[PDB]
Amino acid sequence: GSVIDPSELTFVQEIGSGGLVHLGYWLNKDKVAIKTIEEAEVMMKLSHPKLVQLYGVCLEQAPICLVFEFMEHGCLSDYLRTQRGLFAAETLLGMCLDVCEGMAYLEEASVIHRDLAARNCLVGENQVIKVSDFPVKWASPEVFSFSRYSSKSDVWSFGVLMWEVFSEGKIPYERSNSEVVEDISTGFRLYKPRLASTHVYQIMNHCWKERPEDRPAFSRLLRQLAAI
Ligand SMILES: Cc1cc(Nc2nn(C3CCOCC3)c(=O)c3cc(CN4CCN(C)CC4)ccc23)[nH]n1
Repeated sequence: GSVIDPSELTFVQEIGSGGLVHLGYWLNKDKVAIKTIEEAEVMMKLSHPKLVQLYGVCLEQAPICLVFEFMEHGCLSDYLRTQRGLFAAETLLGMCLDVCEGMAYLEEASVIHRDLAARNCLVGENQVIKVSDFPVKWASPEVFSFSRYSSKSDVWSFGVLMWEVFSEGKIPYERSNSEVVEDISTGFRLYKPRLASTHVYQIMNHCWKERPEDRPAFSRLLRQLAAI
């Protein structure tokens, strides 16, 4: 079921902190990411090729850990920055499309990410991007002011992620939390990255409408991104 026996796992090496994350092996054969600290039951039901898959929970261990799909190229944020200068626009679009497909699935499943950013996406084989772990610089106005989350607040975050992707891992509003709040509150928006076309930038700006009701749903964004 949802439970992985501790003897089925091998801890190989720490690969980073989220807390602690290890590269491991599952049944001595398969690479997995082991994340040590009923929501988990919901999480396992969330199966999509553009979502990092939760394979199971190891309960008979302290502290308990979660066993995930292993993504060999690490965080999208890191990968964009290290590979900066090597990206064609078409590849960057594909990365946004990947994320949008994962997010459309979550939207349809009534799951709000709440912290969508390039740092929370992972890079796999053939440069596939998957959404993981389902922060004012990614927050919509209604979130940072009133904690009003929805798939539409995730859409705002996705617009910022699009910007991260097309700017090859630049830090958005590279300003304090108070200053970003006051920038966004007054109508300021991230300027267009060089590699983003006029068309891509209008999609971005549609994600950044002040009102959640004026932002497109991920279902609509997916049609728009696929139509390019
Ligand atoms: C859940 C989950 C996490 C993963 N893999 C990796 N996660 N993280 C962080 C993800 C967020 O939590 C902290 C760990 C890394 O940092 C990382 C780093 C590498 C190695 N890099 C990339 C390839 N370069 C050539 C060398 C350096 C490989 C895999 C990963 N799969 N599933």
